[PDB]
Amino acid sequence: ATSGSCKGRCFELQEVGPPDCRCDNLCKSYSSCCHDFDELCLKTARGWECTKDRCGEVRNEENACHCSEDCLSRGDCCTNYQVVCKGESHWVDDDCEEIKVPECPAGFVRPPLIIFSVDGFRASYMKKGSKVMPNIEKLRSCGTHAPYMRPVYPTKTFPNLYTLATGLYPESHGIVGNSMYDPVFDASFHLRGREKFNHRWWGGQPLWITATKQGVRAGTFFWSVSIPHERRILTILQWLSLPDNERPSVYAFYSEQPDFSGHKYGPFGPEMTNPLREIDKTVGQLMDGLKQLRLHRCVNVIFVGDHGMEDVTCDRTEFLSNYLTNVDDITLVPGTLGRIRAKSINNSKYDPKTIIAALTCKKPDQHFKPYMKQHLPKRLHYANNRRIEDIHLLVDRRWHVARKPLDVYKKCFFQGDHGFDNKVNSMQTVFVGYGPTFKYRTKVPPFENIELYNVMCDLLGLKPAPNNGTHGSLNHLLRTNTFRPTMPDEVSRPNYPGIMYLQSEFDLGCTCDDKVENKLEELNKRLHTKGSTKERHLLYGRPAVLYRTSYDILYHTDFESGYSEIFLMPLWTSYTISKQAEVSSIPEHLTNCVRPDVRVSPGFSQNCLAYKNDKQMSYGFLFPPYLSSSPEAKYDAFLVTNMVPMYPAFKRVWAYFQRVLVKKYASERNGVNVISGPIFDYNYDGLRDTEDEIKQYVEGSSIPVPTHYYSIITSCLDFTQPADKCDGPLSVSSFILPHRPDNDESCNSSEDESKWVEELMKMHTARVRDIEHLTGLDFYRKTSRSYSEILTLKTYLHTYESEIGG
Ligand SMILES: *[C@@H]1O[C@H](CO)[C@@H](O[C@@H]2O[C@H](CO)[C@@H](O[C@@H]3O[C@H](CO[C@H]4O[C@H](CO[C@H]5O[C@H](CO)[C@@H](O)[C@H](O)[C@@H]5O)[C@@H](O)[C@H](O[C@H]5O[C@H](CO)[C@@H](O)[C@H](O)[C@@H]5O[C@H]5O[C@H](CO)[C@@H](O)[C@H](O)[C@@H]5O)[C@@H]4O)[C@@H](O)[C@H](O[C@H]4O[C@H](CO)[C@@H](O)[C@H](O)[C@@H]4O[C@H]4O[C@H](CO)[C@@H](O)[C@H](O)[C@@H]4O)[C@@H]3O)[C@H](O)[C@H]2NC(C)=O)[C@H](O)[C@H]1NC(C)=O
Ligand SMILES: CC(=O)N1CC2(CCN(C(=O)OCc3cc(Cl)cc(Cl)c3)CC2)C1
Ligand SMILES: [Ca+2]
Ligand SMILES: [Cl-]
Ligand SMILES: [Cl-]
Ligand SMILES: [Cl-]
Ligand SMILES: [Zn+2]
Repeated sequence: ATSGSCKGRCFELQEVGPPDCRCDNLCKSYSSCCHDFDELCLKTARGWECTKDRCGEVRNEENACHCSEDCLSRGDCCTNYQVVCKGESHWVDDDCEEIKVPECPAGFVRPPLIIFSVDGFRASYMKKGSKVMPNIEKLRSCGTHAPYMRPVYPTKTFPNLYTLATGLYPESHGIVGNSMYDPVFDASFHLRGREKFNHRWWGGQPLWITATKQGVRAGTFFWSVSIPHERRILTILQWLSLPDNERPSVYAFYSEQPDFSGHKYGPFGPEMTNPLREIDKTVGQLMDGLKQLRLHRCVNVIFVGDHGMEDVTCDRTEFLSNYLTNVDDITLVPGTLGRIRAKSINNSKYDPKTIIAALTCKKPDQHFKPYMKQHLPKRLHYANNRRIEDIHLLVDRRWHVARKPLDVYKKCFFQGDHGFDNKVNSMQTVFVGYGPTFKYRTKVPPFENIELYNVMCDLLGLKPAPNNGTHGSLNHLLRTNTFRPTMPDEVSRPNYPGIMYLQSEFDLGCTCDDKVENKLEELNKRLHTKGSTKERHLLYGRPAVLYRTSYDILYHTDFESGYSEIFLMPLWTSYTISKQAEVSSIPEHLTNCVRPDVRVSPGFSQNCLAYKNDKQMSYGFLFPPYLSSSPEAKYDAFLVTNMVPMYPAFKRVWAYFQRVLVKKYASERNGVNVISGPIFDYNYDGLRDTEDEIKQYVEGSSIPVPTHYYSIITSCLDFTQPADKCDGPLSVSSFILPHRPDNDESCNSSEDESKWVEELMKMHTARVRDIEHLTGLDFYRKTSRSYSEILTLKTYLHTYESEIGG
């Protein structure tokens, strides 16, 4: 029953309970508004601006906004009221002055936060549309800004807004796409439709709930599509005139532009100039209204986008029908990404192995690449949810995938889309912060949108719920912090074992041709097994082990590890390759050489027989023999304690990285420090496995098989100084390579490794923070750098895209 009234209740903040008619900014979407909502709460009379002739008018209540004398007192002047009627200047026309301290009216307990979020606002608009966006450009240059901000995958609207709100990856918050099916529910979820209003889709704790539970009041985040933008601004400004005990501290505004147009005209279509002018106009309204209320040096404002927009046309559609004969057995979630499942789970027929193989490298020009989800690059964090179908298609920028052509012509009207991989430049979006708490005229490096929840909590005095941000990593945006991060404590201390075992105690089936054996180089190799060159091979301290386990630090002339007695292989192996260092080969008599380590018992060692009896599984080394400093030191690289299991297919990638690329990187960057190691993520949750989760061992052994291998490659940002003597900031790139028994992912893998290997490594680029989650290690513990800067460094991603931003 919707028979009450909205008289003096327009946009009430406390949504009331059915049946009783609602007057809040969501009632439209629940068809439950009172009959007089429109009349009272959605006035349009006389438009949204004052003219010289409306000035000092007699308050007429039918007007959408007022230019009457009493209007400041009522809190419902038009945004431009002071300008037109009281000879004031527009906010944009004022010079910008640093806001060193909040300048808040009596009663404001804390600077309010306003989040101005724009759909489809591609990063490069900040430069390319600069001439038509004066307000936005003032915010950007007077406040703090990034050249761009990286969205989450998929680069769709709901996954990204709800990531902004929660600090979580879509796999965790549960909104994993524009549309989705959940099997435990048995239900679907669509942009259109009323199913999406049910609470059970929505995980984590969004900002407005974090605020509420901690005593801070929030304006709504969700606005109804049919409430125009100018009313939404006026509503925020009304709310800001409420009394202290009722007034919210955090507000959001959403724009459907420029996404809406961009889908029609493409990102840079001529029709795109006017949407950008409109957004800007709206921003101007807000800032003018803030200045009327004397809040313009009090409020923190965040101008943030959800995703970008790419050029995409109907004729750049790949059809599953041209790859499969069995197209009726499947369902496709289509578009800029693909997700395939069985059409009927009635069937023990449908087979995912065959589907994938039918979509792998089938046409030279193929504009997509199929994946089981757990083999997606780990940086996408797109797998740990039952709503993510096992089969995924990653689509080339600028293309679509559809099931069949009737699907595209009976179920070209579009020149723009989005949803691609979140490293793609076109998909990048924007960030500006302006206000007392933000820095002044400061550029910051690009960052990921998962990090903002933490900062908005900080801006508000809130303790963040657990999230996927690294709290501290964005402290450099803020003039005044309020959160001071500290390093997690080491949980397991290492053992420093000495020589305890005689070769004859080892029965590992391991042999080496090494018995061609001086007071000079016997003091020498004692210093190298104690830790003399550890100052050049371990540059930033030993990683801390953040869980309970048993492990040994092993020192060597050329490298230091790392060594786990539970997993029987290193957790980490560290080494430095200076610009001048030279590559050698594995001499022939040493090809099959594996040596027992006399610091480590037989029972905590790998054995060579298990590899002999395992026909799928070979082995490799974490510190490469190829980069030995001397023929004598090269014997160190063959220790059984440096060995790890590697599929032959994977050894081709790994040897190329070790033999060619490490040296190339040391050339380009003037020395690199490398840390490499294994990763175990059998349950694809992005988190280090306990031993009882490992699904594969080297046959007949307790030697677990890694899902991935990582490397972190550090040098000096100022590359005129060498890696092992760097005075200031560091530069890093990292990867997490999937440990696969075939190279089906690389369509040119039958060519020389120089044509396909490095391309794979780039696809599987990672943040040091990703590796931390996956290993339970903590890196960069002893540097000269501030911890904040190090957290920034740990969140960096090297993307391999060309010149990007705004
Ligand atoms: C990114 O960030 C996130 C957030 O930090 C990280 O995700 C977190 O990671 C934790 C470890 O994986 C995980 O802990 C689990 O949680 C189980 C219960 O979790 C429920 O409660 C959560 C809390 O909500 C409350 O929060 C505040 C306090 O913070 C309260 O005041 C409020 O009242 C809140 O209600 C809740 O968020 C969580 O939500 C998920 O599940 C819902 C499903 O209905 C979804 O709606 C929602 O979207 C979430 O979905 C994600 O997470 C689930 C897993 O939780 C996952 O399946 C989905 O794919 C999706 O991705 C829950 O409702 C708890 O029971 C777990 O404990 C088991 O294991 C431990 C091992 O030591 C044992 O001690 C324990 O016995 C137990 O085992 C038992 O169960 C086993 C298997 O089930 C069984 O074999 C065994 O025999 C036992 O019976 C464990 O602690 C967090 O829940 C998770 N949080 C979120 C928000 O996802 C994430 O890892 C980060 N990512 C990276 C890459 O770093
Ligand atoms: C169903 C549909 O087509 N649409 C819902 C839609 C997006 C969500 N809307 C919003 O006001 O959102 C503001 C907002 C900001 C931020 Cl930072 C985070 C969230 Cl979760 C929401 C309402 C309009 C577009
Ligand atoms: Ca795991
Ligand atoms: Cl989707
Ligand atoms: Cl191969
Ligand atoms: Cl363990
Ligand atoms: Zn869109």
